[PDB]
Amino acid sequence: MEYKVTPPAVLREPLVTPNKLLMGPGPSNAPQRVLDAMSRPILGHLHPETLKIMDDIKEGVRYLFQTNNIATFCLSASGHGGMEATLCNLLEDGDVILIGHTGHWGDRSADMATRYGADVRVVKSKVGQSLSLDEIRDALLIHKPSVLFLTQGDSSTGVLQGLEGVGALCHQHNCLLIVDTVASLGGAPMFMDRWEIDAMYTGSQKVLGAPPGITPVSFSHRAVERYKRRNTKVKVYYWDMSLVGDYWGCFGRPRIYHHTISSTLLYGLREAIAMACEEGLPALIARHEDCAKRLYRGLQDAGFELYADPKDRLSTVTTIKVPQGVDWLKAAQYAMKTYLVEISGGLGPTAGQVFRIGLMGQNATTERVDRVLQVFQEAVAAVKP
Amino acid sequence: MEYKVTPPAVLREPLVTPNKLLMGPGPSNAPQRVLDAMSRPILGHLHPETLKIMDDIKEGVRYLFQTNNIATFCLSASGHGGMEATLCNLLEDGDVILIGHTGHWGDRSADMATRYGADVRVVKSKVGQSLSLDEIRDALLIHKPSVLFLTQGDSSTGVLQGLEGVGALCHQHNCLLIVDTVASLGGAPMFMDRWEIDAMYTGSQKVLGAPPGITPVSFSHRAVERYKRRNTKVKVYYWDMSLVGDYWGCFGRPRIYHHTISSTLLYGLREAIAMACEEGLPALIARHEDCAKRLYRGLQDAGFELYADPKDRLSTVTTIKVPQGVDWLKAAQYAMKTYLVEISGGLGPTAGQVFRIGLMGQNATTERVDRVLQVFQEAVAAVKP
Repeated sequence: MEYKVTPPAVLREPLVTPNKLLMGPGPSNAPQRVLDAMSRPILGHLHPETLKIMDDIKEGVRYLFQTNNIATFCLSASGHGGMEATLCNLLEDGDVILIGHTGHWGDRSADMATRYGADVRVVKSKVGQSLSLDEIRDALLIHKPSVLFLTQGDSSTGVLQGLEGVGALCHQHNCLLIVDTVASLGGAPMFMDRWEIDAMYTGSQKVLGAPPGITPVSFSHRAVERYKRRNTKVKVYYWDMSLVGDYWGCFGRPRIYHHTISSTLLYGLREAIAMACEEGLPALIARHEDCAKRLYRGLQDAGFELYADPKDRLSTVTTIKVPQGVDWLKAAQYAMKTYLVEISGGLGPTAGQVFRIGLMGQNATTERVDRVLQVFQEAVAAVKP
Repeated sequence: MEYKVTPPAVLREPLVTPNKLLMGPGPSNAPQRVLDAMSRPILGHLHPETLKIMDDIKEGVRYLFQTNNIATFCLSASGHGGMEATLCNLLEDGDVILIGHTGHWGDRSADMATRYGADVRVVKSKVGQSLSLDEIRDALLIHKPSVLFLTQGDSSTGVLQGLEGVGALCHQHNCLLIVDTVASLGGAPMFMDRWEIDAMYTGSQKVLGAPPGITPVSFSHRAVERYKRRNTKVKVYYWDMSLVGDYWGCFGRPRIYHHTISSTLLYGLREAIAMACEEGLPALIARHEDCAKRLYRGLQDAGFELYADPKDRLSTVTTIKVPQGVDWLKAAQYAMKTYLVEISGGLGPTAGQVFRIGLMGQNATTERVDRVLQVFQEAVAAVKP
């Protein structure tokens, strides 16, 4: 019996995972409590104890999102999967969607919407700015979409998009409002129901500090009604709102087999969410806002120039212009080799033009602000002509 | 300023995760080494230490699969994600796909294929049997598909589908062969390249005993060529072979950002794959076959009746007919309440018809076989007249 491929020598070496200060825009450092929880034994996907953990997670995301939506659950996918499922469920071929573009995430949602067969329209912000309510209204009137997509915290540009009045306006025009809060939840106000948002998701690895790979989502009654009026099945079984909602106990129905949830990731997320709910939103958001303000002061004292408009800044991700003369990638490598601290470059329209420093979860403390300020400064000084 | 939803009391309680013997068809009990590795700190999704782990995983999957395919990687999704991606990438609207149905997985693959816009044909095995080559050949001739989908180990019926000569036959007729090995890999022979299989995936949580949620996949040169002649983009960015392949270092292009992989699931999977590679395929699969043989002798001696034809049995999942007068659910509950041991009912077409005992990874040992034999018999005797 002949085996042309042999057992890899590489796998006889130990697994190596250096412990780093992750001060890029994500993932953030997991609290030790969430790491310890991910050593717990595996559970069956339909076991009562798993379902209880899932039930507890739902309450926690409703608190974090500030929603009472019955269709609140998590997707067994990284944060992109929230963008996929939201678009996949709420679009049919030819539907017109308006993308509010405030950075990379406008490009990515436009791409997915087009892959799903929608008629994609885009309104773009001014550079380093959010979209105004006027700009949103004007584009809505022009395009008459059935879905408007906005990113609350665009992590490529470090920009926080204001949301008040936008859901109400959409609903004057038979439009659903989808909002990405992956980078913004916990670091800026969010009230899903109050702001009349129809679909929303965040990530597990940003402010929460859970492992990447499971993503909380919620759909309003209006979004559920849209799903119910579809003429065809959603294109992906794996994302189908009704089926994963049933698995997560949301609607009238028996819990059945949809897929095997990762109980490991459930454990870390549940613990991450319990930590956040224990701090509470007012203190959690104020802590990130206050660390950002400390960072701005340190950066601006040192002669650095910030990318985003001062009125439009996202506390969790700070974009900073790469100074004339500096190789951003060399600066990044210097900080990592010398200190095991991560500083990042840009994303999409800001690739090569900015650094991005994340202040998220475990990392949004005055001590870690000071540490990243110190090492960012040295790394740039070390590579500058 | 007003929080209508209050921090949940439920999340103030300890997280509880009982340590059970998972002798259902998955997940299986994780080795302590995999649980330990999942407390390791998170890493950046594009850090060299993360890419190294991915590179090492690729080598281990090529070993396990027996393939040299360059397009080998893992999807950030549970096992259904392998089915989704394999179908998403290799099908365009109207493509004829033939599903070889040997149980539930035939229904699920037909469902996804139809959702993706394909023209779906089905050829169904005899009850509790695999498809014969002649049955496959006849169906190929009737339908002239461009893809054939088989499930090597159908865990709903406990049936192992024979694959020798089928990829060769498909290729004589201008057809790709996709194979699900989620339940069979490590428990039955598999030689991806030797058997001329064009796309294949397995699960992390079955024989491997990693956490659920990341799924090894591979695509042959012919599959890659099919992808390249598409005239439409694949519907889901999250599953796009060429983009996840680039993130995984497969095609000679720069690694870029596609999505944040889960560090935690990489660590558990890496370690589970290293362990399986250490044991080696000959010994791994013989161990699962020998344990199944012991289980069969124990079951039949006790007067139980096996569901799958004796020539078509899958070692890792044994379907046993529910005896007349036994409430299978009640029996399952008795075993869990008294011993914290999981035994399962059926799935799709075998629902209400069978118990399923999984012998996978850590649980394919003579000791655990003896344990499940003992608890199963006791559970059944407890609820029977």
